[PDB]
Amino acid sequence: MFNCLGMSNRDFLEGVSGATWVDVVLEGDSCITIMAKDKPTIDIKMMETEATNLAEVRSYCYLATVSDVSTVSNCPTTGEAHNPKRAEDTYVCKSGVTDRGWGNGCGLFGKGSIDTCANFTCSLKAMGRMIQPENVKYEVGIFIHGSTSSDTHGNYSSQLGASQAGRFTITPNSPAITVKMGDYGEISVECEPRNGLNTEAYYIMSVGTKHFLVHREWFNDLALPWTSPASSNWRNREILLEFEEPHATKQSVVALGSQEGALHQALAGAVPVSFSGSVKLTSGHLKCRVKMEKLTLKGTTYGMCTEKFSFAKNPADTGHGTVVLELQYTGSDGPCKIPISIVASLSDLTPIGRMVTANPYVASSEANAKVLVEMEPPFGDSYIVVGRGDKQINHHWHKAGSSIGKAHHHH
Amino acid sequence: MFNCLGMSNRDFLEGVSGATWVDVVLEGDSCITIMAKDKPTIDIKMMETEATNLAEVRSYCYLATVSDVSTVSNCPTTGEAHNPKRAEDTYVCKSGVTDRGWGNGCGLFGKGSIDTCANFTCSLKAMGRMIQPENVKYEVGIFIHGSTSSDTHGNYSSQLGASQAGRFTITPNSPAITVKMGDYGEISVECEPRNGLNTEAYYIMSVGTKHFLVHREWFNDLALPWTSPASSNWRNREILLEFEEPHATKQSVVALGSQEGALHQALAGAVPVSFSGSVKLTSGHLKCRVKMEKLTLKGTTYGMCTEKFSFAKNPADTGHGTVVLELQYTGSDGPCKIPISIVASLSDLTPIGRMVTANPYVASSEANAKVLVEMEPPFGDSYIVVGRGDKQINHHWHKAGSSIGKAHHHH
Repeated sequence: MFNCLGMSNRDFLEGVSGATWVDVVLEGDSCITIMAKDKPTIDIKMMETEATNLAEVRSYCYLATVSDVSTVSNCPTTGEAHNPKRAEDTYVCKSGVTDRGWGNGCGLFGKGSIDTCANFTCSLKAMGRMIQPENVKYEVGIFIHGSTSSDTHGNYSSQLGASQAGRFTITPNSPAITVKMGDYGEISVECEPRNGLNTEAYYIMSVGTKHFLVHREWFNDLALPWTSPASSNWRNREILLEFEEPHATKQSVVALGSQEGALHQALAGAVPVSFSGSVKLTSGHLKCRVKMEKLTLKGTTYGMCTEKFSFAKNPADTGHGTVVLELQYTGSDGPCKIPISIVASLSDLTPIGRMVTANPYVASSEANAKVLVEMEPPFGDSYIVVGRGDKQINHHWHKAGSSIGKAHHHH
Repeated sequence: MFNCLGMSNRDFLEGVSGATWVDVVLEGDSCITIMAKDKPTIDIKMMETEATNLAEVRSYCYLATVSDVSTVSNCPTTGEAHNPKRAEDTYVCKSGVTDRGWGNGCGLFGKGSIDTCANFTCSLKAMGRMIQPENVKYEVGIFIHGSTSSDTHGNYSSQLGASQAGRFTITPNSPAITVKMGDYGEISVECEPRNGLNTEAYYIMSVGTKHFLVHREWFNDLALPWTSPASSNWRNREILLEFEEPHATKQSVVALGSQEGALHQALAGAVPVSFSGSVKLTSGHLKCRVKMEKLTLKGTTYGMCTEKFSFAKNPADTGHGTVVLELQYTGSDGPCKIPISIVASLSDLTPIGRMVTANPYVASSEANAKVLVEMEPPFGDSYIVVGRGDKQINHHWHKAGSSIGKAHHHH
């Protein structure tokens, strides 16, 4: 979707009289319709958020195995013990003093030395990757409620071609942007990413079959053996190793148990992510100020359409307290403004309610044009009326509800 | 090998005065010579460890492919979507709600339903098998250092026939055993398998061309799709599947990437094994207590041999600080005890050193018998002397080393 219509995850905001900005929250899967006095209605929504060229920060080991454990030992006065496995970098080595005597095969009594080494291999590891702010693009779609039909309204190519839709990019570095709006002037947008979209606060951690957005502080403080992205030999290998109390000529080295369970429990709350090479960020939101003082209706204005209309599609409930319909216009006098309104009584034509599709018009000079119109009728019974006199058509509508005030369940 | 001689992987233990047991570690490829006061010297070693009738525990999938992905979709009020592929068990199916409207071909606006299915096939799997304790035999060989020759010493048939060798089985269920020792009384042996021989701690995992001894806890916690040995349809197939965000009438289903690399890295430390139908366990060891209070020299004792000896084989270094030789006896007065000793000087015949082949004797009544003798000479110069007076033969020996104490490199 590049527009608000048809979406269930949709909100409506008002640009009230005199307001020069509207504050919005843009989620990955939602859409905002903004209606404002003497301005075209506009939709704004997040289209996509992608981050390219993730860089490794560090990898941690959460299950180690030990192998090839050996101890070199020397009786007192016979020199210090050195384990030759000290040459091989995958071995962790530990020097020690031992009590020696006749009983343990040494002629003299006193301190002997030992040097025990053991081969370190990581069984299970988790990688952390980071996102550079210069490699993040937040794609935002804008739609202007100009003339559309049921066929053209959700067609991006058609809307882009009528200068009624477009796509702009917001970045962590360039969070402000002025977007031209065809014949409607321009808007200015400034956003701040929050939660899952504030990539400065997180790393992507790959564990097992999954990838997770994880808080940087927690990842950095993980007390596990680790490797740098370059020069990969495990550091702090001693965590997960237990050098047991040594005997005179031998020493046992055992791996600690797996920390995988503790890891999974740490990741239970975290948002899973997919394909960390060009990751798609779904969670979180942008907090944006849409400045609209230069958003304007079109300088070229029209007269009213004079010929007759019919309902090409009868009013339908959108689920949002609004109704949408499609008119077909017989006249060839376009472009022209559509004489459509909502009234309480066919005997009293005072307009009530509100048009979502503000200033509806036929765009085409050709006959039989189709125009979609979305409107908010009042609570109770009303009539959608198009035209006047003996060209008038109308359709009754009933909207459930009251003005007392809606309960909400915000998430 | 059923005996210690000729092996490089050999250790010597002492049954000291008053000790009623000796504690030993039996590895798959090593041998222990035990010398003890007023007892025959004995060898003890692991002969084989085999496990029969392994049973499958579970199999895991570490690379899945998806195929025949399809979605059935329904507009609002038109009923719930059901995918008929829900009948076929190899399909994973996922129900969903979608936003519907004119734009996506539905007359009414509201929630439509979808039902997407996809065929699951495992590309690469690993099987885990378990060993019942009742199907494990640890075979242990015992040799008594009775009279032998260079020809008979390593001949099992000859040694079994002289009641100087035998083979007994230790099992996880029956880890204790009393073994008769011919005319030497008996010993009692009790063992505990450790590491690679403690089959209660492991499963055999078949991956690719290889089989590995793997820790049970790690295998059981593997978060991959799995099948029971019976009723084989994959469970937890959803791991390795990604149902992508659905469009109105379509939904993409993709397999996750292979977990083979993570698997190989998990198996890098593990001990490889061969032929898991009757697997041979090589790695690990038995920790055994050899009780020897009823081990005894033979009740039938001999006088000294009176006739002359010659060296059929000159003393040879075994590599263990011991020397082995072969005498040939001219006399027909056997069986008789051999008058052999180690001395510092031919002018002073005080015995020094130690006989590995304790109480050497000629077993045969026939002439020209050959008797192997292994002995530990002191550091420095010494003489091996056989016989007395003008029947005396001797051979000088030099042993490098000192009594200060040997450095060791235990593994």
